[PDB]
Amino acid sequence: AAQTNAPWGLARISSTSPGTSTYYYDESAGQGSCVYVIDTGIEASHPEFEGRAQMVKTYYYSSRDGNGHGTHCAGTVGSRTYGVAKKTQLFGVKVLDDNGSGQYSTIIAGMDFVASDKNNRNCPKGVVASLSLGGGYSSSVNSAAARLQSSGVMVAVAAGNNNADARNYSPASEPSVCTVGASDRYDRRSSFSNYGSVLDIFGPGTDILSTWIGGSTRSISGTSMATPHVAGLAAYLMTLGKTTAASACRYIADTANKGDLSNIPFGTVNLLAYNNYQA
Repeated sequence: AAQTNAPWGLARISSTSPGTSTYYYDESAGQGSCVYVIDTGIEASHPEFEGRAQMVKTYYYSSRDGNGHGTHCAGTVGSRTYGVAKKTQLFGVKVLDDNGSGQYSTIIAGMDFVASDKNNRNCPKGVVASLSLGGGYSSSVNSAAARLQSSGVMVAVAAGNNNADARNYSPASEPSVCTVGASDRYDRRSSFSNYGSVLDIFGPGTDILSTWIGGSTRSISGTSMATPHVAGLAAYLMTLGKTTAASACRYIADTANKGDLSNIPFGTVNLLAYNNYQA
């Protein structure tokens, strides 16, 4: 399938080169997979979600996304126009308040929630969790992310936006999950993206158009925007039967565009998420 005039990041994930604008993908589109977006919530009534999004948990007085960040990330995973996996099921877990903040104890509870809650959902092709969040190093946060991965969920986490080594941030620094850096439309490391040995992959993260609250859209930047490209890619590849939750990060790294990015520090992988779809 071909989507013309797609956001640049979707075009990038299905291309061997920068500078194109059509996204190419197998029409299965992540059907039968599920992606949990652990964030500020999802405005599930947005027409872009087509009834495929729902909130499953909040730790606050409402499940409404009063911020936009979680809606934007969910849109990059799975919205009809802005999403990688256009037929996946999206589940919102509101661990972040409407200012974008959350206590680590709430974030941990949300990860353990997903590890169990997947047993209440129909996801025959597999389960992914997208974590566009993080703070300073915490062994307990890393362990929660490790448990979620161990339970059979492909965990994708943002590297962080400190232009620093991700070893000092969590859950970015957990080895067993998929830590995602950000790139721009010219295949440069995004100026804010963290780096280091713990990164597994880069995805598009500068100037990413997606859904926003109030039934709207906007373009924003961050490793938060790169992470859902990888989460959606994993769901898409799992629906195709190409990989599994336990091996999807490694498979994405194995099949990535290699050596295409600039300003990658010595010792950080030069790997850009790629669906290897041949139309």
